[PDB]
Amino acid sequence: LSLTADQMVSALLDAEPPILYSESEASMMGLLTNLADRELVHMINWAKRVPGFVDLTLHDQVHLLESAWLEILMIGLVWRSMEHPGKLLFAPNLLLDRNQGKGMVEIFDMLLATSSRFRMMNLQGEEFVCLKSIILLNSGVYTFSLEEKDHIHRVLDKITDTLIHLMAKAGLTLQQQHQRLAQLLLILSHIRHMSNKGMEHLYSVVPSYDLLLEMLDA
Amino acid sequence: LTADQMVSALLDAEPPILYSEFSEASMMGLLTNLADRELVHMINWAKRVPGFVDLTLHDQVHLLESAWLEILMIGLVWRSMEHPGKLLFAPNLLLDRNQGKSVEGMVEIFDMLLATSSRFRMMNLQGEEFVCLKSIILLNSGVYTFTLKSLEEKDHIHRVLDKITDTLIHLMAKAGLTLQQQHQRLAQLLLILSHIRHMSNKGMEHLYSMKNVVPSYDLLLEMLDAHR
Ligand SMILES: CCN1CC[C@H](Oc2ccc([C@@H]3c4ccc(O)cc4CC4(CC4)N3C(=O)c3ccccc3)cc2)C1
Ligand SMILES: CCN1CC[C@H](Oc2ccc([C@@H]3c4ccc(O)cc4CC4(CC4)N3C(=O)c3ccccc3)cc2)C1
Repeated sequence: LSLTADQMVSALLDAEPPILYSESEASMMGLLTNLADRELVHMINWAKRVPGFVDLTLHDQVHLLESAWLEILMIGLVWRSMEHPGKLLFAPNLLLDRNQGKGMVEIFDMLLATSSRFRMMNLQGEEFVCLKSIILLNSGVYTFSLEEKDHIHRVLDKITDTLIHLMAKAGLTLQQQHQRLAQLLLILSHIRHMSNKGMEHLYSVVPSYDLLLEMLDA
Repeated sequence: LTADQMVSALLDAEPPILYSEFSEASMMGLLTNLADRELVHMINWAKRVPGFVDLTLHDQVHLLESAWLEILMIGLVWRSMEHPGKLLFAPNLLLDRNQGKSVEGMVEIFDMLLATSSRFRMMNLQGEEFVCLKSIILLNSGVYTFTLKSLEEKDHIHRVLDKITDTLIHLMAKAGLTLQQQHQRLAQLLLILSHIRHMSNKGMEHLYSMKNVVPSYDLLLEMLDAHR
């Protein structure tokens, strides 16, 4: 909460998790499930390095991860796929196009369109890691103590300050800084929608509290 | 449009507060009837949101198909803002969460609505901010799920969303917030739109679990597609 915007960016950039590799349709879904399961462990490690996260109770950290993990998996997929129009880069050895998706193809198309939007806004890495932290802190805050929510709101305020700082350094006018901040946060409501539809697809499943708690390694 | 002209147009577009036409058995019937009547006024409101009628009728329908439940829910939260623990579906239909326990799955959504109302209250959300947020929902909700014409439409929607951002900022500056406070408040408002998107998805699931579940394409087209 005392970190400068430069130090917040550096912390987030240093916390970035690694890109993992993948290990017919049936084998395709098994591969994707296994990849997501391995990514989750790295996601927990990443979350523990987001400044402010571990000041929350363990119970609240678990709730935030429960609400956010699918959104975080999807935004990372969208980021990896930016430079690959029309395809989704699940892993460096697992690049799929829309035809391989043929309720899969509707979510596949939403993800491709998000990656398209990122590509047209020329989303930067520094902006991406702030967006990912906002998903972690924002997604479960409405659905939980009041001190905990205050702390989460103070951290979100710091990430907003950091996003604005990055845009100012890139030379954006104040008007362009506000407009870009808004454009980026409006994409998060589309990522929320995808995660909701993504969950509906998966149930047609979630990591348990105990599993998340164990990976947090109190 | 200037920011002040944008606010004025949105305030003048605001639909009226409707009334319900009581027992737990009749509750879903009253709510359905109320929402059906609200949808008609929502259509008239959307046509008055600057830039909306520049779109094709097809795209207008698609935005309303994406956004209509979010828009009903945000109005409900706004009407309930000053009534802690209650949802003011209508001035004569004010429910608490024990009344939501009647239908399976209802209390979960009721609690999400109550938490949003509580958040609006904690932020002291102003009416001018509210109408901006509702217009953002209409323009943003269906834009990621829409070809030369499509590119032109998306560019136009993003330009109108940028104008509403400038309007939100102007409202906060004219009220004397600092630049830091302006950016922080803008972010806090827009992040609430993710929760509203979440509530609308859970709500749609709830509506299908009961099962005329949504306004059809042609119904929306019919109401949007007016003659002269
Ligand atoms: C941790 C929870 N359990 C373990 C995993 C199970 O959930 C899963 C979670 C994620 C996926 C993949 C996956 C993998 C890696 C990634 O980076 C991202 C994704 C994205 C994603 C979610 C949309 N997905 C799909 O397949 C998909 C993509 C396009 C259209 C339709 C579907 C599979 C299963 C339960
Ligand atoms: C236009 C479509 N038809 C309309 C009827 C069908 O959709 C409907 C749309 C809305 C509702 C109400 C309703 C009414 C007015 C309002 O301002 C807001 C709402 C909100 C709401 C949606 C969550 N709701 C519920 O009951 C509810 C409230 C609390 C918890 C769980 C459920 C009923 C039915 C198809």
